[PDB]
Amino acid sequence: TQITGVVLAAGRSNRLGTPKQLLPYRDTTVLGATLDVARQAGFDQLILTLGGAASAVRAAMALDGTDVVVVEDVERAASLRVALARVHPRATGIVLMLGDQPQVAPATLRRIIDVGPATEIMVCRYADGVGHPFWFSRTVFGELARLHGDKGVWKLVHSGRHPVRELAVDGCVPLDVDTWDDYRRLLESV
Repeated sequence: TQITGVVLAAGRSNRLGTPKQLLPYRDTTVLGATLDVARQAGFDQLILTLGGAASAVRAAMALDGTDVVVVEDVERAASLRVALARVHPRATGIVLMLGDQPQVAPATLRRIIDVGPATEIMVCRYADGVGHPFWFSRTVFGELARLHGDKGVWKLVHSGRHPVRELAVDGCVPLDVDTWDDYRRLLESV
């Protein structure tokens, strides 16, 4: 097998004032808990993208086993384009995860890994809409590499130009963690 996961962790933390990647969560950090889950899922390769907090994250975390990709501020796309350059040629696609969503269950990752490769694009259907993890087939890599500005991944998984398949998952769309109120809500869970 060659199963490749990408975890994007390049978001800026202007609203927080400290890297969201490094916020405490359980006994680890927000990003750490996401990487712990992903490592449980049985990926053969894991690619992590980092942004302006790369220095801070690199100096604070053990990133052994991860292919780490560092990008410079594009103002929000370039993280993914450069992550793809690291993908193993024998991978038939990527599972895409966000670094600030540590609440995704490993069993949801094993499901998308199992059935995802028979789709061009797969998203998860939660009770309250569409969310990560996504699957993208290698046939969409070129398109992913051409994303820019507002024409990003989110808009792509909503396009009728590709056959986007859905995986039904119990629960709610993972909490994105950009504000302090988002973090508080995350800590108030489980």
